Amino acid sequence: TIPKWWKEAVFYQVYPRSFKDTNGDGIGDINGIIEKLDYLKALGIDAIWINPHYDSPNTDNGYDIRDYRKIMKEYGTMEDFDRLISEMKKRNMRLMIDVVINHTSDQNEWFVKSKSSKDNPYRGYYFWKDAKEGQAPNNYPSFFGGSAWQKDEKTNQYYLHYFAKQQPDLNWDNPKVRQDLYAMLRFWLDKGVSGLRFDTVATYSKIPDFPNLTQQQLKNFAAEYTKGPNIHRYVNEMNKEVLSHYDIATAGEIFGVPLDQSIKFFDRRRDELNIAFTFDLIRLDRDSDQRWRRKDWKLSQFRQIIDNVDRTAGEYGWNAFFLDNHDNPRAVSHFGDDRPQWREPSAKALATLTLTQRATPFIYQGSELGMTNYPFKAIDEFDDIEVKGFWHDYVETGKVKADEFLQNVRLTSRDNSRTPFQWDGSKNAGFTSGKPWFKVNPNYQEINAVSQVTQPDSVFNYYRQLIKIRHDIPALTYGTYTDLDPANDSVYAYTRSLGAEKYLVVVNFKEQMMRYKLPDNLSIEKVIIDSNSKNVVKKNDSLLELKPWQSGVYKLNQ
Ligand SMILES: OC[C@H]1NC[C@H](O)[C@@H](O)[C@@H]1O
Repeated sequence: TIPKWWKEAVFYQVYPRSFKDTNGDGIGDINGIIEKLDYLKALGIDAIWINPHYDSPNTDNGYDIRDYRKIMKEYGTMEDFDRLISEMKKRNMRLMIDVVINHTSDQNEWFVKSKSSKDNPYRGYYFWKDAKEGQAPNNYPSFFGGSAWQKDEKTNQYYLHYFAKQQPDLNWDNPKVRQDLYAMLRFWLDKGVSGLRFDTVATYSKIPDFPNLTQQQLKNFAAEYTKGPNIHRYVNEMNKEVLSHYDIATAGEIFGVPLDQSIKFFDRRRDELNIAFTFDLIRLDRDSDQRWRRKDWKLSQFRQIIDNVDRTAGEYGWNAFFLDNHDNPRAVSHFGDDRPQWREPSAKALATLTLTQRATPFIYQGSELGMTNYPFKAIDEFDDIEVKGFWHDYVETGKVKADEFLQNVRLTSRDNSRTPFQWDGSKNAGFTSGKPWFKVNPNYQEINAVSQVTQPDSVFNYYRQLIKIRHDIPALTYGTYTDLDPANDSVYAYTRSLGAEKYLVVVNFKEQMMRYKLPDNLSIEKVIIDSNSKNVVKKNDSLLELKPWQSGVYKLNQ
């Protein structure tokens, strides 16, 4: 166990575009983040991870980068960015930025040159291939719909894009590409950035000769794209030439990587990355083939995945833990119950388990308020290119009826987490003086930061209390994680232990009162915190009477 600031820190993720607008154009910006640092400090946040802040045409809201060395026009200036770093440092907060180097915008200078001719010096910065029998090079599908190969009539070849056609993949097999990327990383790291979150880090290495995927592989192509023969060689080379020269925290977004293989990216002995962003938990109820469709899940599955993720990190790796983010539905809607009667208690319950995992917790903007999914009705209400791609592939082809599709994407769309942050009860929830780029959830009159910061029993203040408790108790960061019963579908209970310091965490996932007798002669010394409960717990109790959605943290005897 090696203590590190990034294992003990409580991170907060800010999606700039939807956090706080300060110029009235309806788009959140860097000055807006700066304006709200005192709010985040009050919450108790130690580090902020911001989504892409670089010059971009926004086909994928920042993840299609046109110029890596320029600030996104809508977000502000380089001076604004340096000020954010300064203002955060003054508050002992650290900044983590998003590194998107699997692909660039098709407007990026490198691609503009690459596509201009087969002999351009930059041709090999991307993947260009001839048609196979007048068709795409192979059957690779794109995550955002259709083929991962886009035809360019000028040079009579197709280029590879795992994501949007406007996101051509960089050729990491070209040493010149790697060297230019490392130089770019240094440009940002030398500005004082404390962390890097690597976007789709496991797909940098492409499969030699691009052979077709089998019928089976097509059902989970994401996993096939993480099987490049040089991925670890490249991540480790990046560590040796760049990462190891700074005291930074690096997170790896390893979507598609089988859990068993994830440790190769985060085992500290391997000199690759630091913090694992696994997706086994957050996608537990998602179809792996029709990635927009959801299915029913049970608490036993949820906790069994957590146990597997914990065991996989083991002694040498380290995990992040989050229940939502900008690519997934809101935590309270997904894992809790967002109906008016249960939103606040279930949100507090999820906050309790989040802040007490043996992992670095990441709180997504607005979930500290209990923000919920957005009430989408028609397909034209979505901004997300991913849902549009699924719509084209599944509904426009007649494979799935529009109503069944909408029933599912209302619950799974990334856009559920991209509606503007709900600051107060004023027009557009105080997010902007103009017209928001994406509509504000009508529930902002009931759910907003101003209403909650001064109410001691608010969701915001429950997160604040839990963050302080985590900061105060080492066992809640480093303690061994033990699930008391992986097969229990009603009461989630586990202990966090560091020597003689042992804590119990309990969450009643059912909307009925539950009695829960502790196992193995465990008994309670004292309550640390609890939520949605008026029941009295006393010294030596070994049985808890749990109200619906009740959660709590207890110090155990011995
Ligand atoms: O860059 C492609 C994809 N990578 C993962 C990011 O979280 C998501 O927002 C983005 O669209």
